[PDB]
Amino acid sequence: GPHMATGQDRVVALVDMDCFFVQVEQRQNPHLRNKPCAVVQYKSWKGGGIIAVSYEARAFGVTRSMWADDAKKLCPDLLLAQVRESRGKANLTKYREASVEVMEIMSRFAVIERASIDEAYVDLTSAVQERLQKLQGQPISADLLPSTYIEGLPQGVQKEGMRKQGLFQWLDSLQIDNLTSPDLQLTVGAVIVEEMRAAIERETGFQCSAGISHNKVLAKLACGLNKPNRQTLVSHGSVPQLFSQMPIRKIRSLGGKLGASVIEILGIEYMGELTQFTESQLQSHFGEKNGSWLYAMCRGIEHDPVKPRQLPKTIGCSKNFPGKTALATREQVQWWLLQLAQELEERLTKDRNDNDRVATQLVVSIRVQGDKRLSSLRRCCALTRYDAHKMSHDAFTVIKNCNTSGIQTEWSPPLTMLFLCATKFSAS
DNA sequence: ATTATGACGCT
DNA sequence: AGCGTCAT
Ligand SMILES: Nc1ncnc2c1ncn2[C@H]1C[C@H](O)[C@@H](CO[P@](O)(=S)OP(=O)(O)OP(=O)(O)O)O1
Ligand SMILES: [Ca+2]
Ligand SMILES: [Mn+2]
Repeated sequence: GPHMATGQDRVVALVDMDCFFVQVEQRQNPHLRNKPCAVVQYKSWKGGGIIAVSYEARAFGVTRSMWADDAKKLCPDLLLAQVRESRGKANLTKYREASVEVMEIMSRFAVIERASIDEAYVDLTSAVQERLQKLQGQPISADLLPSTYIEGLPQGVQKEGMRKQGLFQWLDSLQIDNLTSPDLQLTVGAVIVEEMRAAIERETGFQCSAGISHNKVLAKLACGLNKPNRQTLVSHGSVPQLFSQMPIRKIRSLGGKLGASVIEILGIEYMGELTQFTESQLQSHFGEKNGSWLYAMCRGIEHDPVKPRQLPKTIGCSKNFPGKTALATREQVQWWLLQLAQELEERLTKDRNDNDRVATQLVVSIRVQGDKRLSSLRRCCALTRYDAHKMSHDAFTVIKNCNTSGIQTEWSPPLTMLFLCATKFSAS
């Protein structure tokens, strides 16, 4: 009882942009606003591959990883914006720069952890404490939470009507005398996230969703519950009902083989069902670390910190060469290594000026035709100068005798992927 | 021919 | 180090 940790020590949010690359293109081109539209990479093969989809277009069944020609079968009036191509490859700079706009605004409110190009975790624990005793124990008005859902409420017929009804039940039950009530802390966190999201939209034009809970996994889960342009508070008390029908694969890190093994080995389907195993039972099947993590996580408890990191730790350039485009000659491999290295140099040089740091290691990865995996081979060398010709020459030297062909001018087996990655940054 | 990334774990 | 997993 008195000694049972409940994982209610922190207030953590996750802010995730709505259909991010699409909003970037819609800001630039007003003709795309409020339309079914998608962002596509390349064009010659099946109209290009879709990587982002507006909510209007999702209503027609358009999804990521769909060919545009196929999306057009579902949505004939679908509008498209193409990813920039430079040096023969897709170039994501516009979206990385739009990401920085958003991350810099979020950083004004609290320290953030960049979790992807379009989302960040926020540790709001300290900000909440400050706002709380600036409030003098004043009640929190529904007006301060105009886009907030309280997961699990109302309990005991507009969609907005349901939202407000749930919010009212929550606020009516809130205890404001205690400055250490976890539920109150989450509520103040939600107030701050409304402010953050309003600042993002005002200053960039971009809308986003957010989750507010006591840890990163619940905040991420919460965020997705009421997308787009809304935020969701998942309280500790909401967890048993929420998890009672929550497929295991929906929890971050359980979407792959581990999650499948939990389902298989234990013969369960939902996150809540994990509570019926001992910590040692879970460790026996899934390992010491995973076992302890699952034991806590199915009770809504997780301790992974919000890391103070706003900038990516690596800067990489990659390109696939599928089917008959697979690289089969030396000069082909060399030319594409150079294209990659030139984009990498551009990004590295910018990074050095912006962020006062230098990469020290170059990682070279390839895939060969007929191979199992994402990467067939990974090798490193020293990154001593931001020079594309040197980096491409060094990458070639490193992947040199992967070529099994006796013919030296020819390359076999053909390469279906090249990847250059700058790593191991040092302050400068 | 589901591409371009990017973080972290294992040994 | 080099490979694997999982995520966006
Ligand atoms: N698998 C993959 N390949 C290439 N690019 C991706 C992929 N997944 C996501 N992205 C890009 C393009 C997205 O706009 C952006 C953010 O991804 P997410 O958050 S999964 O989806 P969004 O497009 O922002 O819609 P949503 O968050 O509102 O559901 O990253
Ligand atoms: Ca998003
Ligand atoms: Mn995202």
